[PDB]
Amino acid sequence: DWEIPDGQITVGQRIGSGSFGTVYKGKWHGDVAVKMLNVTAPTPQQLQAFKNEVGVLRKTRHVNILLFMGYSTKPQLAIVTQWCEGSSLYHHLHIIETKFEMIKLIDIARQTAQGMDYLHAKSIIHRDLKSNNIFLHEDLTVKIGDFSGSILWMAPEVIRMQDKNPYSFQSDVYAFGIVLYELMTGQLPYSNINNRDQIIFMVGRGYLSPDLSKVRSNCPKAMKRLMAECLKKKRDERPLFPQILASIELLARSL
Ligand SMILES: CC(C)(C)c1nc(-c2cccc(NS(=O)(=O)c3c(F)cccc3F)c2F)c(-c2ccnc(N)n2)s1
Ligand SMILES: [Cl-]
Repeated sequence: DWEIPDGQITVGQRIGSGSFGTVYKGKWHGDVAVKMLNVTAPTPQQLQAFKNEVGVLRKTRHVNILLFMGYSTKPQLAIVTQWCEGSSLYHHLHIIETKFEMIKLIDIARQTAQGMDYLHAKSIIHRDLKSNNIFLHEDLTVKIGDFSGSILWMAPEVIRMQDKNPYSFQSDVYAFGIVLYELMTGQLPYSNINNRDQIIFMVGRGYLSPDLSKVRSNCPKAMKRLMAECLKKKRDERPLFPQILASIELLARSL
């Protein structure tokens, strides 16, 4: 049903690529983002794999999740989504250095906690959550998307990854903790470790978790506790997003 005829899609300039596909700004009844997959003439085992991915994205309707809009097969395999007018959270924290007040910081965390709560409720695991995947639409509304190398958000257990299935709900919770670290400190974790291979090594064996003493003076005390609980070493000792969301939903009212 969601099959959009291509000729309507005016493909524009290239935005870039990440963990999935190559992204372009486009037009389809207004501004849209167009994610090319670079698959020419799909084999039935690729068309079904494409429809399996579409089937997962189709299952998301939430104001904090990036709005899936359609998909094309001719001339190329592509996914059309809403266009976010703004900049990523990573961009605001480590590129622009935007002066967010604490009210705004906790707000961004709350919207992300709801989107993650929605995703987990629909049994969807992000697997690559990070501040670059938190798009601040109109510098107000969080839009989560972009479902190699980006280890600062990887949990310890994702370093095994050869026995069973290491990506879990708890692994998404850990990545959310790192986003909280960025929000409350203004920095990426492990600022003084100038070599990735040792970060991978340390976090993997577990002798390394971010320094919760870089947090800004006005960081709430419950936020400190929540960060520590999300960044706990063992999978099973991390809180689910229903508890995370509820904890933040109390902090915003106190603030
Ligand atoms: C810079 C980087 C990281 C390469 C980007 N990828 C997308 C992008 C574009 C389209 C889809 C998805 N994510 S997705 O493919 O996994 C997805 C859907 F295709 C549909 C619904 C939800 C969803 F997460 C994206 F991350 C970006 C993007 C998305 C929306 N608006 C803007 N301005 N940029 S940016
Ligand atoms: Cl539908």
